[PDB]
Amino acid sequence: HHSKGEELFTGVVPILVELDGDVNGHKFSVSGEGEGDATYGKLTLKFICTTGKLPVPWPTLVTTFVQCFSRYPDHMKRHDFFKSAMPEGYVQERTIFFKDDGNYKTRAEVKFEGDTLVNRIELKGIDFKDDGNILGHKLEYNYNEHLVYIMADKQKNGTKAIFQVHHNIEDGGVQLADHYQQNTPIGDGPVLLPDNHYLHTQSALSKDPNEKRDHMVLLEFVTAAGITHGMDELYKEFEINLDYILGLIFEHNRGEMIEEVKRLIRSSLGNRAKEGLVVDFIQQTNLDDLPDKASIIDAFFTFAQREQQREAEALIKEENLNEDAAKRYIRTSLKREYATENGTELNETLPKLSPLNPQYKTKKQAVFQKIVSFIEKFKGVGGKI
Amino acid sequence: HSKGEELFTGVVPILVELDGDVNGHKFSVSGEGEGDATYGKLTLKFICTTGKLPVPWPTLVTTFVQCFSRYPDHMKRHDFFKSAMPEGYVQERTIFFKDDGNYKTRAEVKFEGDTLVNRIELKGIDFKDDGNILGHKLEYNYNEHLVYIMADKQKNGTKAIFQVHHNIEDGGVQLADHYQQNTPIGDGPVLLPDNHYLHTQSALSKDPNEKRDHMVLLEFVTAAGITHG
Repeated sequence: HHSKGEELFTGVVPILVELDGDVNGHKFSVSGEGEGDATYGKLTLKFICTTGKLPVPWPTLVTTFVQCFSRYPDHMKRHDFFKSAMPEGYVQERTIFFKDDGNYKTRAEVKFEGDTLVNRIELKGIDFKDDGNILGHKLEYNYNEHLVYIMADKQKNGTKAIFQVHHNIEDGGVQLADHYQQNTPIGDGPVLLPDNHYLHTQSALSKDPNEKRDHMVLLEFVTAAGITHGMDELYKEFEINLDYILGLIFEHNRGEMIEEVKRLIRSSLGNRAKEGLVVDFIQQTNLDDLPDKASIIDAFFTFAQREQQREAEALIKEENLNEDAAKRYIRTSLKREYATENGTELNETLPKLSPLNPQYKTKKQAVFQKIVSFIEKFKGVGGKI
Repeated sequence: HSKGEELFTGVVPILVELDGDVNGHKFSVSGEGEGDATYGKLTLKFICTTGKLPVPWPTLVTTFVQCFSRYPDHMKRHDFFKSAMPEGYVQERTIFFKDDGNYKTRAEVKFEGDTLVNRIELKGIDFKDDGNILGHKLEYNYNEHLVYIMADKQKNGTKAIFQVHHNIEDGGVQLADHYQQNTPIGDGPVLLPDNHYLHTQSALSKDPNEKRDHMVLLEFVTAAGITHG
């Protein structure tokens, strides 16, 4: 763990959201509840407008209605400010400029009140136009994905963020919402000050069909990334996580290695299918020989690559694939990181007979299904086949 | 889905020519390299042929070929960029630098023989002399961004709106809001997309043997935002 606050989010945590708002004098209240699971960057929240009709559209309020619930992958966990401020919490303030229209100004405390995470918000909006997209209710009931760019702010001992939301307008076009954001600790305890990075967020809006009131059901996933710049290759979160995990293998000096690989691989996402591969690697190499962090990485990819060839050679015989076609198809799939039933590359692998009757599926299906499984396991390993 | 798609199955060489005028400061830039739409990968080297580049290099990255985007199979229906090929498209932008001037750009993106060519006239006005642009205050670096694409039915093409964050050296951010239009040069049928975006990752560097003012760009562009058939 990087902070004591991090431990409070290892499981499912209940959430309350309370918002009082005022937009061009139209007052309103909103109550919200549900939960979040930071291991999966997941949020489920339901919001009711307790005062009747909401005078602004629901989507414009999503951002304002708990980033302590982002999924920081293991290799970046030292940059999770939001969790490190818990339980005392943090103050989150924002101005939100709707282009060609008014702005919201929001102040919130986000903190544990008991074993619940509470977000209490004051919202003042001004200078909105009556025929505008906000007060005129012209925004689609939907939501785009965004990158939330986060920078440290040493002076306030917390963070800044800047990002631009796209609210799709009904009948076409986009209404932009530039967010400026400040997050300051409530307490005086040690916090984690991040390097520049971002949060990748996805959100989906729905209606509860048994809810007579004005409301929004929200489902949202948030993953942190973008901690590294100047990359020679496409970001692949799971490749970076796997390197990191192997990192922990050099620095665990001196049977308990096999329980920590298992443990970290299992609460991480994306490399679950590589557990057996890494565990084999530990049980089959004198790790005291390999000197540093870069050399155990090279030792595992050389070994993962031998296993890659063995398992390709093995599947090819088990299903009696035409060798050349299979090796082309498999190579392409490894480079592209998925296998496709499209084209004719798959069909070219398929023989007239095979050793095993697929009982319940076609030949194509059986061969496809065994290869997708192989690709999942070895995506990223590299090497020749 | 489109006949233009067939032209992008392999490595395609690229030429980039730009003429630039920012606050009366003129400049030319030549660029070359390749694009593999299979991996969404671009490799490009840019040289200022006129001497010193009078704006920072990062500010020109977006201006310097989204037809090389990796569209996943279930999204190829939405790849306008390739569908307009080989006759190609016009790509127009305004890029608004916050608390500073704007660039306006007009470019033809098209095949010439076996080569994908991007030809750009760029004009910039109202820049501050000790602004982040003319004062060369921007980091030599780049952040990932999403590029939000929308159809434009009337102009038989697409629009895009997105915001680039240029890190100011020694603290803060200079934003750059991009408004973009893409229209086919040809009369042929093209593909009109449902809303989606392009995730764009860029790395900037220097060739150690080039003496001229220059930029090496390694970039990956992947389409996303739709998850069904």
